[PDB]
Amino acid sequence: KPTAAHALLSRLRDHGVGKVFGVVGREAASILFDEVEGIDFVLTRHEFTAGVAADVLARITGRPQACWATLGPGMTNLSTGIATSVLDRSPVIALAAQSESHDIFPNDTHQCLDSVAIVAPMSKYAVELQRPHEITDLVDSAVNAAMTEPVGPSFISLPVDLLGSSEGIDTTVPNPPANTPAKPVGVVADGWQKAADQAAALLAEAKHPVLVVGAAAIRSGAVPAIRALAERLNIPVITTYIAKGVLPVGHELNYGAVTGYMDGILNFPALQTMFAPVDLVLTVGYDYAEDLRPSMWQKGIEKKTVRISPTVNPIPRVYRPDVDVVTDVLAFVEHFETATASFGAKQRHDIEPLRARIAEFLADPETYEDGMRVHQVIDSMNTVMEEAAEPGEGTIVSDIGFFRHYGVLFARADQPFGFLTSAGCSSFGYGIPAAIGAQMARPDQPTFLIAGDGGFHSNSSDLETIARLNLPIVTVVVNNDTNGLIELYQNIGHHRSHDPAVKFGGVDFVALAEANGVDATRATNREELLAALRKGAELGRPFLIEVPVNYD
Amino acid sequence: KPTAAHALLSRLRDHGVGKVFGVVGREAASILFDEVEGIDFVLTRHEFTAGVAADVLARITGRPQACWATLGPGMTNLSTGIATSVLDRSPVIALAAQSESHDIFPNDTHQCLDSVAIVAPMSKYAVELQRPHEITDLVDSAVNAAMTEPVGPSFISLPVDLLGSSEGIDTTVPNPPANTPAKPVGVVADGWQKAADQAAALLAEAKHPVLVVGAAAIRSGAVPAIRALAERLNIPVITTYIAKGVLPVGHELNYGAVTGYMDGILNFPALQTMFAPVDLVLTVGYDYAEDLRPSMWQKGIEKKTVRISPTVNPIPRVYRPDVDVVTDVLAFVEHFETATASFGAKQRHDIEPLRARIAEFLADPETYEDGMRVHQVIDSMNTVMEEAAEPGEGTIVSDIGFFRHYGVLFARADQPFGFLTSAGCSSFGYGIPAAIGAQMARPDQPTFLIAGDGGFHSNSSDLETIARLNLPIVTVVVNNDTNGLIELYQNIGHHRSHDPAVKFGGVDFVALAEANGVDATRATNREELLAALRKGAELGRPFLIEVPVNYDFQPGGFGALS
Amino acid sequence: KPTAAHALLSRLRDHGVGKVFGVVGREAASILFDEVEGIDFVLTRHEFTAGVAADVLARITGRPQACWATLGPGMTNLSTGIATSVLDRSPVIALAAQSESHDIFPNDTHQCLDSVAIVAPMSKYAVELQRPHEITDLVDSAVNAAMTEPVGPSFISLPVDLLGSSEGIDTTVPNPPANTPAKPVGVVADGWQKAADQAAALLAEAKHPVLVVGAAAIRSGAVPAIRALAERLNIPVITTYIAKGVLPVGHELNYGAVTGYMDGILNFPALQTMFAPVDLVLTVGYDYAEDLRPSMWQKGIEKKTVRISPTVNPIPRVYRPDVDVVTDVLAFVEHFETATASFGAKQRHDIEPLRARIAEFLADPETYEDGMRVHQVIDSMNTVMEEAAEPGEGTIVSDIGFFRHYGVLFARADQPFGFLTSAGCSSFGYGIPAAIGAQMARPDQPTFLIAGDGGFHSNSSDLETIARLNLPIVTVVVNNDTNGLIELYQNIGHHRSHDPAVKFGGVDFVALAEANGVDATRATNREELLAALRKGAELGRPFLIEVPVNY
Ligand SMILES: CC1=NC(=N)C(C[n+]2c(/C(O)=C/COP(=O)([O-])O)sc(CCOP(=O)([O-])OP(=O)([O-])O)c2C)C=N1
Ligand SMILES: C/C(NCc1cnc(C)nc1N)=C(/S)CCOP(=O)([O-])OP(=O)([O-])O
Ligand SMILES: C/C(NCc1cnc(C)nc1N)=C(/S)CCOP(=O)([O-])OP(=O)([O-])O
Ligand SMILES: [K+]
Ligand SMILES: [K+]
Ligand SMILES: [K+]
Ligand SMILES: [K+]
Ligand SMILES: [Mg+2]
Ligand SMILES: [Mg+2]
Ligand SMILES: [Mg+2]
Repeated sequence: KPTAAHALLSRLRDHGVGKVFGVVGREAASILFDEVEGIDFVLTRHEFTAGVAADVLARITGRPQACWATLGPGMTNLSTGIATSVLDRSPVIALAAQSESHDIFPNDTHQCLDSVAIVAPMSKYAVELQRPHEITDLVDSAVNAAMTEPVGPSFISLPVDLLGSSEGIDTTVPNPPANTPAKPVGVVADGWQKAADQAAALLAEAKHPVLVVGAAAIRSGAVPAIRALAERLNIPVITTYIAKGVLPVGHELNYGAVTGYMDGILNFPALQTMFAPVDLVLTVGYDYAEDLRPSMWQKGIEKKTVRISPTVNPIPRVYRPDVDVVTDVLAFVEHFETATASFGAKQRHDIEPLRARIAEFLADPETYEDGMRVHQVIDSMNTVMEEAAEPGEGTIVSDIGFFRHYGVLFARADQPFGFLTSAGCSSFGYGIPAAIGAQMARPDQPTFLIAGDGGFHSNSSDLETIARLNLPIVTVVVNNDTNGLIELYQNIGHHRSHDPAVKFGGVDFVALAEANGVDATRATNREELLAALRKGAELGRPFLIEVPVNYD
Repeated sequence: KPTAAHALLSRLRDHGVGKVFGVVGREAASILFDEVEGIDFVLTRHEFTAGVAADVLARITGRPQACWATLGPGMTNLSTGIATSVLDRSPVIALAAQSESHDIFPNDTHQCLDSVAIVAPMSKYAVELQRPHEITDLVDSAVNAAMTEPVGPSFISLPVDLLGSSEGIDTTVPNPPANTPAKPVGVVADGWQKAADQAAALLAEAKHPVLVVGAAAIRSGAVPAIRALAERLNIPVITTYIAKGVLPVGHELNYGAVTGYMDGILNFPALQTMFAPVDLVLTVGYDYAEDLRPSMWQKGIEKKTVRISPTVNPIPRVYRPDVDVVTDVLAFVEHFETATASFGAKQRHDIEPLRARIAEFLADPETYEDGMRVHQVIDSMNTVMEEAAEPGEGTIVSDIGFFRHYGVLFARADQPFGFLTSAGCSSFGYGIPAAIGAQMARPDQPTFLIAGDGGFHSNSSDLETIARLNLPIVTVVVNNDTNGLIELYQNIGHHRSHDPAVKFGGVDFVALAEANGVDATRATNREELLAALRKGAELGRPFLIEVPVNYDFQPGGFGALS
Repeated sequence: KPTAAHALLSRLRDHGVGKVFGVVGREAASILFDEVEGIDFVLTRHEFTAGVAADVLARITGRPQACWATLGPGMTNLSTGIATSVLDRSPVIALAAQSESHDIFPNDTHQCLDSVAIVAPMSKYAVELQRPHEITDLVDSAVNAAMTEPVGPSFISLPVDLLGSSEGIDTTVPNPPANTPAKPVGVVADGWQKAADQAAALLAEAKHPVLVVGAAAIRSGAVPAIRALAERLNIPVITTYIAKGVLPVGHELNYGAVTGYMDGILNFPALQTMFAPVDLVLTVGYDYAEDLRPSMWQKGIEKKTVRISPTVNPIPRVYRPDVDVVTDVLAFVEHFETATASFGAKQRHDIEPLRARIAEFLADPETYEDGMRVHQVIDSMNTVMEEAAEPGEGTIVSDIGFFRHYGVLFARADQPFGFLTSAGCSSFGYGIPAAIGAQMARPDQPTFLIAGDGGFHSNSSDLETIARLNLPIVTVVVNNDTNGLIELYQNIGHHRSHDPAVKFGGVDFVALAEANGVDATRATNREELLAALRKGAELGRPFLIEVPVNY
């Protein structure tokens, strides 16, 4: 007879889930993962990889996705993936086994932790199964909470005995409709239209407005609408790390992404050039977790701000917008189009000096004795990505490190989520699972990953998963035998390094990749790198390129 | 001027701490780790490894140890190490950075999570620093809670601004005495002596008593006292996984360790042989977390039970002992020596058919077509360990998987904590950090690790750490391209496998180790394995050995797991 | 067929419980409270009263006691009594109903709150019943946690469907032995004997040591041992609010209790007189929650300190003893007796000028125009209590307010728990339920209560309960139409009053008492008060006396 395991998988399938990423433990006695046609288990080497792959797949598809761990340390390993989903915002259903219900004694029973208490603070919803037939409503409530802004993970703890139980389960009675939200449910304030009208009045008076676009605008399905608005009114579009590609590469209104590191990396007044003459900042789908902070746009002349979010402002200590529009982003844009229909095009401010500086970095022709420079690596990645991908396609993924901010400034993104990284959570090791999720979401598109040695090696074991699933991801590992960003922080705070806290010995990432069944090569200049990328891109198999780098 | 970072490291040093294991993030702006002489940072590739290394070092030394992570995902990664400490019982001080105090908005600020709320359920103590100078008393309170039975981790969250602040800090006034407990503080119930007297009366009357010894007895410093008692009264000693070695290898009262998997692995009524004629079970330092459950000794005739623990019974639903002695394990044995001084030695029961069956497995001379068998692997490890180690020295560490239970049955342990595994938490990937902790705790002794391909590869990146620290650990990876134990569970529950949930492709672990700077070789039979182990043991550098294995299990033989 | 309701009551009975204090809601459909012979329900008018009565009964008996509330607001009302138990230290088993298990949706289902999450932070143990038959082991684990130092409450949430279920319950198979601890379980540190030896060495060198005694010393059964030690070596005994009576009234070494307002109340340097020449402070059974803080004894010369407690020091930020002895209090004293066996008795420092002031103060013969003064009220209560009670018997209870300082400093206590108040939680309204608990614990002894109009009226409806149970409690309400202590706080912090935050209109507490079926009178001076107290003490029924006072 069908058990709660069957009813769980079947309800996930009802909500459109076709994959469950994870690592299975002794609960395999209760759940096989062949119970339901249409839903496949995806086995990873570590649970973090499973949680992050589900996060990224949910981000790109706009649909709830699922991950799985065993009791105790399975669940705690998965919780870094759950943390990724809560901070980076994605509708993930996270599932973990638990001790038999009558034997739940957290910190006393073997492998028994208080899973709900541990995960509740980092989730939208967290619950433990008590009566087997209720798993269907627990999945529904989990999905409901996951798909309400700000989107995030919902957790269900599954005692092994109840998971394997058929008590009260009757599969001859069909499930009620799932009614999965088409896009995230939003918070909406009374009088938001009047606030939007106030925003329109500010725009009317403004000389140099900008749209600062966050990922919430993408979730809302507002990219085309935002593009049509910006083009009609001649309003520049600036993005967070994660909203790169809301305008195509080369678009005249594509003013780029912001990172707090940009002035320092470029040795240039980048933030001033971007924001100094701006008098109106519309933060479209604003989220503080994306890490574009008010202090970053507060350059030069005094500015008015308009916040647009499907959430109430969680941070009035930090951000007090002149006008706060609490509503669905697309709803706002459509109302705003009507309000501003009679408006003509603004004159936009000049950022050519900044564009010139960025272009100069990307073109850097020097051959360095002590390894490549990251801007040269990314330029090479851009070139081959443009070659390999159809227009408006491809994904470049970045793990976490100093190099990541070069990715933010320099990496090509020709579509929404065309550049992927972790903005809210920023766990190192993020690259591999994100590339897995991205490649699975976009099976026919090229997927490049860039990762540093510190972050990459934290989670390198899932190279075998890439090989096993034959995901034709091309990986570039930029190696300096250091947690590099952290050495930068040591010098910022102390004016010196301390090697025991940051320095590694040598890892041969070419040999490492090959041990996992992934072909690899070392590249030490633009010529070797382009050659390696082009090879990887046409290989029909995963490929890894180790590149020695230095930071100056 | 010295900051809270200085005051924190200085207070850890006051408590005997000489190493902080971890991974540092942007809080490096507030803490360098050179502030205090005598305390060094030990950088790992993952925070899990840092937490487990501190746990194991704490277990072997009996002294509080320390680990470190950054905010958000640093702290969540560390949390698996914290769960290790809370379930396995070790006094670990876990420290993690947090967002600037004025900018703490969990799940809204970049990398900001509610660390205290996430860690509190899995720790003895969990706090966030609020006033820089108070870090000294927060460390003291952390150590206080960590060193009370049941021992476990204490957590301090450190907002980056406060960590790098000198506000209220004065290092010209010396710190008050640390007064670190030399052994864990324990719970003691009034009238425990009378309970111990009732236990003595039961022993007088018992025909075949046994001592079932757990790790808490070792922490109490009760190994010599327990051995003397057992030897005088001729009482057999049976152990949990990590209490192996409380009596030397070859001691006649060393009746071995219990695992629920033993009948199935041996294809033999092992638990029945061990327990059927026993009429009295004294669980000395009992802890349910170690996973030797009442149902495992409940074989054959009805037994009376005595529980001795420095804790109030947390599980009366499962274990209702006839006599409950809530006191320090050593205190009990010393009282019990007096109560039983005039007792005649007992006649111990026979377990020779079990001993013969175990010996038969270890000596298995067959050559299999599809890899070695794990019992042959452990036999080979035992031989070389005995050669490499001084008498009463050496450590064999086991990661998690089906092979771990072979370790429990078959692995040599000639001293307390001579066989190390994770009994309470059982996180796969445990092996590397535990071997790191063991080798550092026992710098002049051989340290062997056995791990399976599933668990080993979950946490294999820390091979580089072993290489970097030049810890001469000899690792054996038993490879069957599968999460083997989990395939067993599939078959127990469903009478068939499902490969997508358990099966891997090929990983070349010899090549993997070499990529990390660790010399390695492949061994496919006893001859090749002994040669590899002897090479590793004499190498003065880490060494890895990959061994192909297979299981072919009998799912019908594992009913004891119910 | 017997249900979880029967099994719950049976297990409480196994642990020696004979009363359940509470208010019953719709869970009455699942539990009647007549299932088990020997355990009776005591209905209160508010759940706070039920929790505090259980707290006080548990303190005096030394045995676990029990209270009951319904779901939602029943549980939140009970939580102030739970809070009383956790801070004041008493082994209480708190029980509350919950929504039907399948319908638990906190903050959505009618009356459904997340009771475990709400109560967990203020308890030793907190759990929700999930499988009916497990109630027995849940009760045992509740008692285990309640009876480990620091003793406190354990909470069990009881979904009403599971409470009325017989599933898996078989009362033909007798319960395993209860094994209720006879005194609290505590922790013991390795090397504590060596620590006690270091404490002995400090005592040998000390000119003027003192013993500061807390209630954990009483729970340990150490009162006779402490008295014998103090008498032999001539060491003064100072107590917390809660440990008054460890020495008899009149004993030469009975230096009494102290408060921060002692100097201001007496217009005398009382605290400096007590502590200035002291060179060694032994805090025997120390607990920060009793509110005798290190700052209290840190007067005059520098002092060495010895902490003795069956707990690890929770407050190293505040108290860093020179010697910390973590062990059972009785075990410590017995060891300390051996270590100090050959020591010569000490000289005591002169506190006679303080004793003379207190005696003069209490005898204050003036007849004031605008109501009595509180010292006169306490003095009168002391007189009639001495008359009414057998030697070493009687209880004086104090509610919370400015007047409570007078109870602490001056009220008669001729036995352990002879004077009761709330030192840890200090909820106003504490007086009535504490007097209920005291009188039930000591049915043949006089029980006097003093309460102010603010605190008394906050929980005055349980006068009806005192009447209904016919507990011959004598209540004195000191009335000044104000939350007086709070007006004092306004003046300390702001140098002025603000009446909207402190002042009341008139309440006739005599007519209030009589409306509840409690006879009452108004007393306006020593003569009228002494007469009212004597009448009440001999009435064989509850009596209430209103006294106009002024500060
Ligand atoms: C549930 C509850 N309990 C309370 N105690 C309070 C506040 N509150 C009081 C209190 O505790 C003050 C602090 O005392 P402490 O410094 O010793 O800690 S004392 C009081 C009425 C004092 O007035 P009274 O009873 O008429 O006596 P008196 O006028 O002060 O003598 C009130 C309101 C608020 N809620
Ligand atoms: C340790 C760390 N960050 C702190 C940290 C620690 N642990 C986790 C799980 N996540 C983070 N973000 C970084 S950014 C390492 C980056 O090193 P790298 O991947 O070699 O890149 P680079 O050297 O360019 O900075
Ligand atoms: C996945 C798993 N266990 C569940 C699990 C999941 N995730 C974690 C963090 N820990 C555990 N224990 C095991 S035992 C894998 C064992 O595979 P192996 O290391 O190759 O050993 P073997 O094949 O002998 O069973
Ligand atoms: K192309
Ligand atoms: K040897
Ligand atoms: K890992
Ligand atoms: K009398
Ligand atoms: Mg690097
Ligand atoms: Mg395997
Ligand atoms: Mg008043």
